[PDB]
Amino acid sequence: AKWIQAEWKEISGQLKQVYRAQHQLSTLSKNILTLIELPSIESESTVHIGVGEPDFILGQLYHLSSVQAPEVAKSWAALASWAYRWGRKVVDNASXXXXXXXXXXXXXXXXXXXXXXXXXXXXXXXXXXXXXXXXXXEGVIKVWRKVVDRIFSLYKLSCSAYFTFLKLNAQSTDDMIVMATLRLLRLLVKHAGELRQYLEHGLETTPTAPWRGIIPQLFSRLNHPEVYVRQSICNLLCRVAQDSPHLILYPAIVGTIQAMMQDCYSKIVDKLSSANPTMVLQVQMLVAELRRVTWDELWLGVLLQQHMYVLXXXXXXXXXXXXXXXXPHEKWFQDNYGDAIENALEKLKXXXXXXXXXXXXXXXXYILRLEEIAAMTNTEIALPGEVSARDTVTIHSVGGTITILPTKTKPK
Repeated sequence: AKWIQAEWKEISGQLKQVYRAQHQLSTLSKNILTLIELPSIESESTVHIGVGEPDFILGQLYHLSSVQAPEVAKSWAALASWAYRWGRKVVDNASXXXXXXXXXXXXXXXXXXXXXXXXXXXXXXXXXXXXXXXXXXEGVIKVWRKVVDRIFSLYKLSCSAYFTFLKLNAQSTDDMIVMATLRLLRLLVKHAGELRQYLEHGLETTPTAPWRGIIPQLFSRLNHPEVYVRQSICNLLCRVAQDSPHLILYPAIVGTIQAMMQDCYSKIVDKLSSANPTMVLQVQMLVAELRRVTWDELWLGVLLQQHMYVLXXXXXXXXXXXXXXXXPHEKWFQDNYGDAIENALEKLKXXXXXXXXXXXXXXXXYILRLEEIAAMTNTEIALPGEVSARDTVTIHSVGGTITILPTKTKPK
C-alpha cells in the first residue's frame, strides 16, 4: 500500500481498470483482483459519490489486512485514518430504492421537488418537515433517516476501527494514540446525534491509559448542549479516576471550588471520594490554605489605586468592602493597623490614606515562615503534576520557609 501510494501517478490507471473489470488488465490488475476476491463490509454505493475510483482499492487493501491480521495495530490505524479522511471529505462535499419507496408512500415536478428537498442540505427534522410541506403543499421521516445514514457510513467504520485500535494498546507510538483520541473527541462533539449509537457502547469499554493525555480537553468539553454526551463524559472520567486518581484530582477540586459545569464536577468528586475520603479532605484543605495565603499587599494596592484615581462614593465603598473582607499573620496585621477603619470613617466626613500607603511602602522593603501563614505530615496527597511518574510520590511535609522573588510580579 505504501509503495502504491508513493507512485500514484503511474498507478492511477491500473486501479481504475480493476474497479471497472470488477463490475462487468496487466499482471498487477489480475493479482490485485484476486487478492481482493479472497474470501474471509465497505459498499460501493456509499463510495459512489464524492469518492475517487482508484482510491477504493486502498480502502479494500486496508480492510483485507485488518481482517486477516487482527492482532496488529498498524492495519487498524491505517484503515481508521483512511475512513476518517474520506468520511470528512464526503461530508464536507455533501453540503434507487428511496425513489420507489417515496413514490409508493405518496400514492412529475412534485416528485422531483420532494426528492431534491429530501437531501437538499442534510432542529433538522422540523426544518425538513416545513420545507416538504411548503414545497409539496408520513414516511418522510423514515426516508430521511435512512438516506442520511446511507451517506454517513464511513464515519461508523472509522470510529469502530479507532476503538478497536485503542483496545489493543491497553505496541504503537503515543502520537498515533493521541491522534485517534483527538479525532474521536472531535467526532463526538461535531456529529453527536448522528453517530451516538456507537459512542454509547464504545466509551463504556475503552481502557483508561490511552485517554490519559487529553484530560484538559475532556474537562473543557463538559458544557456541550446535550444531556447524554455530558453523562458519558462524566462516566468516562469517573472510570479513569479509579486506579489513577493523581490525574483528575487537582482540576476537579479546583473547578468545584450554569449548572452543567457543576453537576459533573460534583459527581466526579463524589466518585473520587468513595475510595480515600481523607485524601479529598486534605487536598481541599491545602487548596483553601494556598488560596488564603496569597492582606498587606491588597491594602497597599487598594490605597495606591485610590490615590491614583482620586484626581467620592466609589472610594468609600471600596474601603468599606476591603475592611469587611479583612475583618498568626492576620492577628499581627490587625493589631498593628487596627485604626485604618476608624481613620477612614473620620476622614470620610484624607491624610490617613497617604500615611497608610507610605507606611506600607516603607515596610515592604522578604523571608516568611510557614507556621506564621497549616503544617501537615505523612500526607497521602499526590504532587501538583505527575504526568510522567510510574510511582506517584505522596507529599511528606511542607517547607517551613517561604521566600519572595523581587523584580517581578511579587512571586512566592
